[PDB]
Amino acid sequence: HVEQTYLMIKPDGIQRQVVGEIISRFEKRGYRIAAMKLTIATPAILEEHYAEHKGKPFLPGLIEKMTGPVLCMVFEGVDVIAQARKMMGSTRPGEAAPGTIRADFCQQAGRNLIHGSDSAESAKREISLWFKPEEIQSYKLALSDYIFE
Amino acid sequence: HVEQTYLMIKPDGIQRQVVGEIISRFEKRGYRIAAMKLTIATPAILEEHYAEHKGKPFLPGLIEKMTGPVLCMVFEGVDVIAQARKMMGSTRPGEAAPGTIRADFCQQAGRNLIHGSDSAESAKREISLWFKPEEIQSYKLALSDYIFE
Amino acid sequence: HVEQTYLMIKPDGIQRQVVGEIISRFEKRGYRIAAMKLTIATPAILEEHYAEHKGKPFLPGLIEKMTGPVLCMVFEGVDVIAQARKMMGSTRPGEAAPGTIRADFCQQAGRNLIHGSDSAESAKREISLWFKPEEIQSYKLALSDYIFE
Ligand SMILES: Nc1ccn([C@@H]2O[C@H](COP(=O)(O)OP(=O)(O)OP(=O)(O)O)[C@@H](O)[C@H]2O)c(=O)n1
Ligand SMILES: Nc1ccn([C@@H]2O[C@H](COP(=O)(O)OP(=O)(O)O)[C@@H](O)[C@H]2O)c(=O)n1
Ligand SMILES: [Mg+2]
Ligand SMILES: [Mg+2]
Repeated sequence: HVEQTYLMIKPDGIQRQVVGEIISRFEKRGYRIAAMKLTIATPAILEEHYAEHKGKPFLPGLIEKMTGPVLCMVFEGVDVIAQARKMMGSTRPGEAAPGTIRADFCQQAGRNLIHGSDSAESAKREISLWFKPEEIQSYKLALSDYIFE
Repeated sequence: HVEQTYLMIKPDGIQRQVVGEIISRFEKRGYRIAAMKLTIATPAILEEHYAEHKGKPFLPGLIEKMTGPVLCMVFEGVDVIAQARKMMGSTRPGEAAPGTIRADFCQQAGRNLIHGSDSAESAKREISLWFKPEEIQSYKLALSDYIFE
Repeated sequence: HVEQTYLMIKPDGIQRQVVGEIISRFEKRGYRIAAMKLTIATPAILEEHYAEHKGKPFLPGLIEKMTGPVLCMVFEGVDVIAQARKMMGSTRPGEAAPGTIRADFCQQAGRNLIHGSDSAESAKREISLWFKPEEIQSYKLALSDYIFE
């Protein structure tokens, strides 16, 4: 039984030119790319993405940091919502475990490279916000017999 | 004092073509390759390898998954039995620490890439099962003065 | 607010020819190279570097192991003194977390590849011991807007 999570490379990931390295970390576990699109995030869409934080003092600067090119992605795998969170590491890179993306690449929470859904409910909401259903692709990985038990 | 451990790349490591990457992780610590052999594991040898699991319900499916090409290896180093276990990570890749082999490459326990001896006694037994003494090679690493205190 | 830490690649890092790999790990987080110098450490400077172990029985052998080529470095970043220590891992490689330099490269404390300052006071002292002020270079990373919040 597999699930799907929303992962988004933030403008710092694009500008630091580590997009390929990020994708490779998820491919390495046999996670399937179900969707992928480069766009430029805008305030209206970011207000919806960060709807839980409406009105909080840090939101305007957060939206400013996130207004830029992003790579929208959907990855599929066993327990991938929780596992992708573990792979990204703590929101604050200084607290993230060695071997995680944020510990290996970043310094501060406001520039922490990547977003991933924090729950099944958020994954559904975020995939619906950033992708059209046309953009989610169904296919099977040829190495499935050696990835899944 | 160094010791020797038995490490075996399972059929998923062969088929996903990550043999070299696995070997590089152990070489990176200055662990010495003392033996190495590609073979195809068969039910009779796997029954002996997994003798501790005799009679258990999951053993038939385990033998099925393991029937395939494997790379038998012996690595030598300080505390290498316990250290190789640490580097492999938890049996369940989803529970394994970031930076370990199973966390970095895998999703499920039944396809977790690699076996390693879990004790001095099992290392002795496993090395003897898969290798004849004439297959174990003794030489000294040229960088020993910079690896060992 | 950034700080500076003293990091030194020990003779084993030079001789095992992993200098570039070590530097890349710190560059990967957006830490700035503020100083760098290859030298051959002398007992005189090492006795001051290790002044805290004066009178201990292991000090003569520690100085012996360190009398050799070293790469002196200063890196700058947010919380970089503590973060660089986390990236290095525990003094004993066997106790270090996977994904740290010592766990990924080393076996024993006496050959643990790299030194890093352990506190603000020790960083200030160590930078002054190994570098003249004219050797510390001030410049801004072009990617600063995408590294710092
Ligand atoms: N409930 C179980 C028990 C075992 N296994 C499989 O059987 C192997 C051996 O189980 P065990 O010896 O308990 O785990 P490890 O020591 O991690 O395995 P290995 O000896 O292969 O390193 C596991 O690695 C896993 O592939 C499984 O899929 N489900
Ligand atoms: N018990 C010890 C303590 C230190 N050492 C060595 O001496 C160095 C300095 O010791 P330390 O306690 O200040 O540890 P670090 O801060 O260097 O990690 C270590 O990095 C090791 O090379 C050792 O080999 N055994
Ligand atoms: Mg076992
Ligand atoms: Mg110290």
